[PDB]
Amino acid sequence: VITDIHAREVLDSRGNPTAEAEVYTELGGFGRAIVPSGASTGEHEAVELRDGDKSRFGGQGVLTAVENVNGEIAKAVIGLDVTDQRLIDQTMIDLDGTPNKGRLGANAILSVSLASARAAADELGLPLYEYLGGPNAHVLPTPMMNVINGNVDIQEFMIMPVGAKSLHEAVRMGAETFHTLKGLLQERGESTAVGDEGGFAPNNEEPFEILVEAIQRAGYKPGQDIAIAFDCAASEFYWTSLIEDLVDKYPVISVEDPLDENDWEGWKTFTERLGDKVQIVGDDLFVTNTSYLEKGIKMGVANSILIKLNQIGTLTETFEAIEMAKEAGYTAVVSHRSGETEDTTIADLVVATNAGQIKTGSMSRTDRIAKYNQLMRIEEALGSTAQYKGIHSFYNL
Amino acid sequence: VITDIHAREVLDSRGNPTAEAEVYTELGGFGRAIVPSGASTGEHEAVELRDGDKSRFGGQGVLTAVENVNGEIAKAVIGLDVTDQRLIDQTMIDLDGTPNKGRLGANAILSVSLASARAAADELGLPLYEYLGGPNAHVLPTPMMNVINGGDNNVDIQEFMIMPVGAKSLHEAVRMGAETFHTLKGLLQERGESTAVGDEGGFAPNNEEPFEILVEAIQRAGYKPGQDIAIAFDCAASEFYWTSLIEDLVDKYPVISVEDPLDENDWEGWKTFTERLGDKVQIVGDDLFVTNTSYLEKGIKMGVANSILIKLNQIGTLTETFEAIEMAKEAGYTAVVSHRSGETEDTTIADLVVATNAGQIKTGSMSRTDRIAKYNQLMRIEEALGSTAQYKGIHSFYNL
Ligand SMILES: [Cl-]
Ligand SMILES: [Mg+2]
Ligand SMILES: [Mg+2]
Repeated sequence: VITDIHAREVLDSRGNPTAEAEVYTELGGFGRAIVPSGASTGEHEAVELRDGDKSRFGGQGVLTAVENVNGEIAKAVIGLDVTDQRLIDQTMIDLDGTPNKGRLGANAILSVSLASARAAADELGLPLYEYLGGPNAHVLPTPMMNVINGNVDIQEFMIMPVGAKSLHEAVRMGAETFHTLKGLLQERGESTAVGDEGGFAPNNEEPFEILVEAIQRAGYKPGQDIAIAFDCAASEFYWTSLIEDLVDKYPVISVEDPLDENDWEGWKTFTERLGDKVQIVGDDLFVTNTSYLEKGIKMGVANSILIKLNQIGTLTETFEAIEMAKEAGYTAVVSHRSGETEDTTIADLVVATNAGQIKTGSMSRTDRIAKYNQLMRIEEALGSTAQYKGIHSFYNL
Repeated sequence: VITDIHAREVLDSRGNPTAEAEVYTELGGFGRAIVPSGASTGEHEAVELRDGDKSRFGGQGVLTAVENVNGEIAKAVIGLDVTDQRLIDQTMIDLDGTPNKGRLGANAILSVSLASARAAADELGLPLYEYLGGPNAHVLPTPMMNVINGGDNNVDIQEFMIMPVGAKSLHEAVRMGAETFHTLKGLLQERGESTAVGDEGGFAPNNEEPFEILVEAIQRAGYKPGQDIAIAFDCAASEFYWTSLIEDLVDKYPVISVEDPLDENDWEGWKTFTERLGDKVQIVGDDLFVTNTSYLEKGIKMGVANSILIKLNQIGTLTETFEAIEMAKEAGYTAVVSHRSGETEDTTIADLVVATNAGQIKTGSMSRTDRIAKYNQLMRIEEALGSTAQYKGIHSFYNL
């Protein structure tokens, strides 16, 4: 039984306010969770509640969402069993009463949702991934790391160690390649300062050449050892054949949001042509919402979904999106937001669900690195029972 | 009693390997600590042990330091009482047998040192700052925030910092800093400058200019330069090795602190610098003192500097770090608890700085979780303290 719930305002990796919640149980269980925040939010994402007080953080305060936790949510949830995740989440969903969590705030709700799962794992004496996924939680994710950013139209250029035999090796290959890329950029007189996700933004096809060169320089085989993924996020500058040229030219394994978030017909066309060649990920298209994913499955749109906890607002609804995707033969790529925190929940979440892929940033900034560190702790704990799939994560192909 | 000790190789904020250690106790206490790593390491720092296997992380692995913990250190420390910090640290110091901890590695030793203190706090049911400092741990630090850099441009000085000396709480200090940081960001955006960040979360656009830019950002954020937000800077002069020049910057701008303005081995130069400027500015020894009581003692006797930058991994143990802090205080010197440019998700320095009531912290700009995690922990600590908390701001500077 949950005995107390407390929220506070802390800062994310961009120095912007976000919500942190703590849950206490009768047995002495403790869980603390922090909610990340996007900058390129899709228009159909769950409501992130901001104060709009221009005298605090330019109106980016989350004191209201925090008070919604400390008041209404605390009253509604205290007394529930900490292990009753679905009841806890549905209770908050009903309490809000709006489809997009706009009354209480998705950031208020998710903070409690995650802190509850953590408190439950704590009081059971289980690591988070074991509690969330059960005895067969064992698959470590093949990570796509955002090393080059976009001047440039495409938003994220990623390396993905599909040839690694463990997560540890995947992390080392990524780090070595990142630092090779860093040296490469330094030669060409580019800045080695980093964007929000830890990657570089030097001054659409050029980054593909740069990635291949960096991979080769680090002593790895492009395609076999390290492949390329990218997120167009085309909603920000709103063609299929240009994408397909890139795909056939370069060792690309995944492409995300290659078309606008509301262009359902164009997506279906895209998927028909390229669905056999590459992973096609919907991000702004699906917004971690089962109602949107269901539509795409019926239309044969995409073959993958980017899973973002705060796009939907509860751990339960996130489980439901991941499982719906799996049953449709879609991969579920568990994802960070561009505004991250010291919270590492997504690492445990992706192993718990055996999703097989993660998108949690480049090889710099602790807001990304902490996730990779946790994944390594998880792999160590799993020992011989662990599994890293690499290219075999792509059951959608 | 400590029953188990385990170490592993994890990654820092630059994507470089570092040591993480865990300590388990008989009562079921648990502690986990991670060791930071510097880029501009002073030559007299304790030894950071690296593998040198160029087939792994370009030779930056720390598997040896990790194995040193899992083997030798674990055998020497397991069975010791977890609350016996001084004995635990001395046991490791003697076990290594070398003055610079070059045999086992300072990174191996510090990882266990800090994890022990955490495991002790955990089994006692105490927050870390409470365990480390006792019932009068209550002072939140005035933070100096590295928002502009110069350590690839025409600027020789390494860190350009804002410091909310006019805030009434740490929460306010953090907000003032973040608002100013974001004001600064828009300003660089206006001038066609990049908004990408360096290792510590500050901007690196393309010596006087950063001071003028900082003053402008402070003003645009709606704060008063000097009274509300002052300027501090770290030249790190050693990395590129004058008093009247420095005194021009100090007299021209609302500067409250300057760090390593001279070379790490120029004690005579430092002495005359302090003679000139010691009355109107904080003078911080970083590479000069390397968190080492032997170096600080020499500085104190010669009348060199009036402040020391406190870095745990510069000396290798929590105990020796406590000793540097107390020696500094007793000499009328301030102790600025500090991060390294290579940080982790570990937030020990936040609890350490409150535990010792040091009054100042240097833990980075207002971006990157490697910095922000510390500011978050300080806010958690301030909320916990409640009415018993104290933020000193400009009054942290008892050396002036
Ligand atoms: Cl920086
Ligand atoms: Mg996207
Ligand atoms: Mg320094």
